[PDB]
Amino acid sequence: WKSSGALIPAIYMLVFLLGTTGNGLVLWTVFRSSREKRRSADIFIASLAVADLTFVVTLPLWATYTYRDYDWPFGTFFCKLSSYLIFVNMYASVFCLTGLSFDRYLAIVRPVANARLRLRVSGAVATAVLWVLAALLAMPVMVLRTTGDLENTTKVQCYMDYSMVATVSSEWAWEVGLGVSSTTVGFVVPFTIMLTCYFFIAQTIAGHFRKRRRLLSIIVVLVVTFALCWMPYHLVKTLYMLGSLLHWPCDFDLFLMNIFPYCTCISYVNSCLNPFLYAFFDPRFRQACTS
Amino acid sequence: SECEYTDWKSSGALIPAIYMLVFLLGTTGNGLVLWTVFRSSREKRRSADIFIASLAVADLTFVVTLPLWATYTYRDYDWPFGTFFCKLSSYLIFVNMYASVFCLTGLSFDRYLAIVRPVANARLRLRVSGAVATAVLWVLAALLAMPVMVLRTTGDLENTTKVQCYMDYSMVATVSSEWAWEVGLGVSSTTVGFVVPFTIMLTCYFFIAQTIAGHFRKERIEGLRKRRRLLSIIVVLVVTFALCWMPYHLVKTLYMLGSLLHWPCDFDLFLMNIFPYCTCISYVNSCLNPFLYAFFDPRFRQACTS
Ligand SMILES: CC(C)CCC[C@@H](C)[C@H]1CC[C@H]2[C@@H]3CC=C4C[C@@H](O)CC[C@]4(C)[C@H]3CC[C@]12C
Ligand SMILES: CC(C)CCC[C@@H](C)[C@H]1CC[C@H]2[C@@H]3CC=C4C[C@@H](O)CC[C@]4(C)[C@H]3CC[C@]12C
Repeated sequence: WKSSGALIPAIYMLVFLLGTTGNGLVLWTVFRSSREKRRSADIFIASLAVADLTFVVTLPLWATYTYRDYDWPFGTFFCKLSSYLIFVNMYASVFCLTGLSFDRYLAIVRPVANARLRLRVSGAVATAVLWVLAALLAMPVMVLRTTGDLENTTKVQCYMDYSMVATVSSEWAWEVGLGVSSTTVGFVVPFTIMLTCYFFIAQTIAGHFRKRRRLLSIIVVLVVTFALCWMPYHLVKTLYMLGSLLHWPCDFDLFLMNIFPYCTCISYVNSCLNPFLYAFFDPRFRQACTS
Repeated sequence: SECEYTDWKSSGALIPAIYMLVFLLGTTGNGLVLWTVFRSSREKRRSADIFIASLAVADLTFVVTLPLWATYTYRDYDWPFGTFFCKLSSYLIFVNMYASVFCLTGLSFDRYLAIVRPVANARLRLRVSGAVATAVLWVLAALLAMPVMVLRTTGDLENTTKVQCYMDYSMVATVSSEWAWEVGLGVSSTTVGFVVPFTIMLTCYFFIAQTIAGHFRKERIEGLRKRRRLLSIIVVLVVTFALCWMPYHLVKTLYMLGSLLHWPCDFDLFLMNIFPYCTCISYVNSCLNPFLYAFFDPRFRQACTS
């Protein structure tokens, strides 16, 4: 329903412009700051911004893909690269948010052991392992993503081919396994660990009941926005798989199919909303704007 | 008729291999030289340094598109990346050429106002700022390369399945007058990419050389490194840019000229056979600059030690 014309391409283009500008500005803010002033959360913020930027560079290609009634003229390599960068964005962003939340748990709840942990492991090592893990986890996308003229309508569609590793019979198993693993690694387990960190933070903060509140408020706003922007996508995707497995009504399946593009759109919009969230809450980002 | 048989002997994978090698070396070296120039203090950052950074950025923007050209050459000249990337890659080649020659001209003129007349250097710095100069040259390069972006198209010429990233002059001229547009674009590109910039560079260098010979009234090999360093590195950069791009411009101009004067067929075949290698050297220049920086001007070498 609601073919919507060019709403999705227009929103993709808008997110491209605003995400590029805002993420560049936030990178300028974080790198222009002194290394002495450079806080632990700054490296995670920078990595989050880099992930968003690497996604929004490919966003114009997705806008063109949508505008052309799903025809991909950029070839196989850029199909693989764009899908891979999408999943790298998702994984690295949720991992950076997890790192920020764990840092807040270390500081607010029990800073003494936080000092020892900071002595053992530096932030740069954490960022390195985070990015290599994200790249490794998104590798299946790059290996399996391909370019094909499905339905013999002279339209090229950038789709994941599971015939490279699985036959026709086990293609459903491979697709469901990859989807469930992607959900568990990008939403479920990171949200579980972040919720545990936030729960102990909430208990210790009941005991405490502004300096900690600055960082906690901005990070919780970031995490809640990430939740509201990615929960629709994971929910619709997992629900579609469970509907295929358990034979849910076809009306609900049609509803999920028609709402999937919009959920993907909001998941993409998160990248552009991150800088305005920094501007509204973080006083340093406002300082950079004035300075 | 008699000529136009083939392109000498098959290069195999030599052109794609050199393209990939230049991609790797140019990316690494240009990134490292950008790190060197940017890590240096802004107060310490010399006037030549910002032109150096612009040169490195142009080289980087070209070498990022270089893998696509390597893939294009590997698949017997078949372009699978689309018309947008054809336009972007060709436009970035021309932006690289123009910006590099303009930065070299700016470096040469900076050395001119440094050695020939130290007095007017401050006045000319006051009149035009360095950052303003780089912004002007970059917008000039973008505008001059815009015809490349507009006129590029991907098409399945010769009725084969191959897709060639080529220049379509039909959108701006008729078939009969396509030659006029092609010759005009080529001659203008040569004039504002090699001829005029090298003319002003040679004039500045001639007066620079006369001013230095004023001190070198007698034959003295080598020079006082303290003042020599920048001039030496800029001269080697200019000489290597000449040696890497002059073959390309020379073959291009000779082919366009023989389109009228009708050179002998064998010579036209020779030019056609040699064109890919001239393009290859012109592309090598981009990665070549960092190793030159690692040999002269101990800035770059000490940066590695630090
Ligand atoms: C449309 C399709 C067929 C085009 C295929 C293009 C292929 C051959 C090209 C495009 C860009 C290339 C990559 C560009 C950059 C890198 C990173 C470098 O550290 C190793 C090589 C590697 C990984 C290249 C491998 C080959 C590559 C993937
Ligand atoms: C193969 C063909 C059909 C694809 C064409 C894609 C077109 C519509 C897309 C691809 C990338 C896009 C560009 C990406 C970035 C910028 C910079 C921005 O400041 C102005 C718009 C501009 C210049 C876009 C214009 C539209 C654009 C060129």
